[PDB]
Amino acid sequence: LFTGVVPILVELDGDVNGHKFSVRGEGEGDATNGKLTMKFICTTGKLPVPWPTLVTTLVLCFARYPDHMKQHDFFKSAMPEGYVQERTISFEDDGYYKTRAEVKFEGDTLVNRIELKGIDFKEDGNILGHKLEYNLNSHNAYITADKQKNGIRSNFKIRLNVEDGSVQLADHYQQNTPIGDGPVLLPDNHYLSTQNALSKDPNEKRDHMVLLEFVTASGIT
Repeated sequence: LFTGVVPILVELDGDVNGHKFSVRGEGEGDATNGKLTMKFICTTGKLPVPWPTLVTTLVLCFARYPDHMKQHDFFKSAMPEGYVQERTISFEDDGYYKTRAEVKFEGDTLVNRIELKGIDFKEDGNILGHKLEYNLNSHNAYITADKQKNGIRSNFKIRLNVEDGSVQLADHYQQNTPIGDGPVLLPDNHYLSTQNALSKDPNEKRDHMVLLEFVTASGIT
């Protein structure tokens, strides 16, 4: 199921300050190397928010988990029925992102269907005003188990590059719960390291983003 290359489909429907938009992405994932190759397309015209603010929202089941940490891989253990990924993202001196996604297998394709909602964003801010650089700094995240909520939690921050040279933080509050509320693997505390590369397709005329992502788990010998 995750031994070789798995095709990926991402569907995002959301709106920020009432500005509706949709994003569709296609690609493939390689969990053996924690590698992800995707191409996202804004199917409603121009994206009202910068692409770097949607990378974390747009599939941790493809993260590289070494053998000694296979007993702590919640994302793969919930497959193929899948899990739910809820997030509350708070942007520094700006609005909030509220997302809910379902990551499961629909046939031979790993599907991530998301619903986003941004509340009370400044129309002249860095988000709605498109003042961020086309980059995403590397970051780590602490993963902990939630025996009471029958899932896992994760709180981490992202450093976004502003075009004026400054740095804007985005506090992420993540919660994952298996689809169906069935028996869940409770992992020990560990870390997830991410590396992202954002580029453009020289033949694509629509608003899009090409992404090369590398996710690796660590913290348990």
